[PDB]
Amino acid sequence: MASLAPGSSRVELFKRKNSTVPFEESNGTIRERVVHSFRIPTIVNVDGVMVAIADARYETSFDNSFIETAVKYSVDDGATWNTQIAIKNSRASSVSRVMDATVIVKGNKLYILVGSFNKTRNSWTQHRDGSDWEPLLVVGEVTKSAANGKTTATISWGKPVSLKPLFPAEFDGILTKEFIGGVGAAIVASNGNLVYPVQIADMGGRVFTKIMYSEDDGNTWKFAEGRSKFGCSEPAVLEWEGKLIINNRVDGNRRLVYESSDMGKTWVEALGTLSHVWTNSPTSNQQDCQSSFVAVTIEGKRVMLFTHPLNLKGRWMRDRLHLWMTDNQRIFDVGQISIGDENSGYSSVLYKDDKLYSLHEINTNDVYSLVFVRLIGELQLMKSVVRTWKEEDNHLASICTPVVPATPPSKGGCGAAVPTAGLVGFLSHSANGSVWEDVYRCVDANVANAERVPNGLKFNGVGGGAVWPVARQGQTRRYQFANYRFTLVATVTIDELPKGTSPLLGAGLEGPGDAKLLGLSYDKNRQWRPLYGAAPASPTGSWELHKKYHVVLTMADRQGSVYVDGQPLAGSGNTVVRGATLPDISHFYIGGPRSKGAPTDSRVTVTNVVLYNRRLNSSEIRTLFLSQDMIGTD
Ligand SMILES: *[C@]1(C(=O)O)O[C@@H]([C@H](O)[C@H](O)CO)[C@H](O)[C@@H](O)[C@H]1F
Repeated sequence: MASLAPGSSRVELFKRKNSTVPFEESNGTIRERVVHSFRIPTIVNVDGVMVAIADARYETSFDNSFIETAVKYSVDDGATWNTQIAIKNSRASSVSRVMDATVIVKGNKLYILVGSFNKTRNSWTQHRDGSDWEPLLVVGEVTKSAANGKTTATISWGKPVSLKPLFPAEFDGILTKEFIGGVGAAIVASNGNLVYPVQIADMGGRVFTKIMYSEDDGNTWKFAEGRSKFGCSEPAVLEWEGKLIINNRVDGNRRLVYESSDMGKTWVEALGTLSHVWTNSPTSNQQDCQSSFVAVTIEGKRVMLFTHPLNLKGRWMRDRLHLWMTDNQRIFDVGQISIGDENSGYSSVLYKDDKLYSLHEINTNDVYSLVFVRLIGELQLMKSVVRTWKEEDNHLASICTPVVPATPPSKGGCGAAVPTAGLVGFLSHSANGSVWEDVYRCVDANVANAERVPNGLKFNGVGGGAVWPVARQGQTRRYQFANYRFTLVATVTIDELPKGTSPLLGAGLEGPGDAKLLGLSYDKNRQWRPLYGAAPASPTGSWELHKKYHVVLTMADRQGSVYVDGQPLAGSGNTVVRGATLPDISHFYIGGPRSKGAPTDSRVTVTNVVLYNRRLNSSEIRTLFLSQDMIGTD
């Protein structure tokens, strides 16, 4: 429940202990051979032909067993498939194996990078040296042919080539041991380069990721200078707005995401967007899982698709495969694409000719099949959401804001546009007694003791207010960016005087006590009480009951400011977080929500709460101050 959507369906395409593969004997005779388990799915489109790539783990599902690379391919979008063994293992031993295919499509060619092992019984990261290993590159060519109106295809697979001679003996003076591809679909960059994210094991047994790329269609390969932190594995890469985005598996902690604007030379952790959003299980202390990570264009908008199990059962069970869609600002949970509480695993997603598919593992008793899934209901919802995103951004960007003294007398006589770049969430008119709906359909705020008003809520009662969850999102922390930077905006009225001080808007911190990163309170003397981290919150300024004010909280570079009516309150611009440890914001609070502790009852009305993943600039703050009556969804 939350599960493969109505409209969608699947088949067991690579059927454990059932589907055969054309195993080639040493003498060249072909034998249709049953396969215990099919693992490590990738599905891609090569010039109209679906190509599904998988480990055929012939005898057992163990990693260090007899494995070859299987392919199934279809010219009729999966009505029918032909089956190959694309890549043979060395046949050196009973555990000879080509493993963990990583695939790039360029034109009618598939570039497949696999690890190849002869006799080791333990895993690649654990080997004493690289002697049992070769990284093999194989090129497949897809040829389509039509005759009597019947399209068919063949795929020819080149002889494997070892890239072992190209593997540096060290990086930063520490010796390398082995590398393999990051698993799954990799890319051709807009400059034509073949870009593989790779996993490197050093002679110390540590692992990290790097980009290995080719400028000449695989004739030569270069390892770019940058790398992940140690502990990152199975990286997936896409290209977004001129950067590589490298999304890493991280066993036992949250997933690190890096960006590189220079073909891997320099990596910067994506603290302001996607890093640490996703994780391996609710508690983050479990073995992680491979994920697909693909850029697609849906309804005219470029988005990234990401698949990962929730792994509520933990370990390698990997139940509850989800698909997320993000425009690098908003992050939408498309839903669970596996069925019920079944164990899934590694996955792949493909958008081809305006249809969405997945190829993913299902696991019963550690026997694995690959299901081929028609994500029909999922695509419908995705298109709806992208339309919402487009419609709202367009709407906001089209508002004619008031001219200001240095407006360049422009078109329509408007001031600067309402900012939409980095606009992550927006709470406005749509709400009920318990939910304040994110206009962008990703993260609702939870509400208590509220009454609806145009564009927001009026709070009256114990814990009257809204909680916009940050760390409180739980496993997938879509607002993790806020720990690095944010702007939070709202229009407010104070409806009744507080007894002493009462909360209005801010960012709470995880931990005991009642700590806030940045926020605003108000008091019985009709002063504001901005809260700048742990600093004693000194009253300042003046407000009137019933009057609408504009509130902006900005935090970036560990500095916090609080603006009322487009002007900073005393005490703004200083450091609100100390250390080089990111804050852990629990939630944004709007009004005085609480479920425990003091029975706060902030009698305020808040409308049009906007959240950005960056610090708005002075022009943008002014624009919002001047356009408060223009942005609401009522
Ligand atoms: C995958 C898995 O099922 O967890 O794990 C990797 C590997 O064991 C981990 O990345 C730890 O190094 C295997 O290579 C992969 O085939 C698959 F089993």
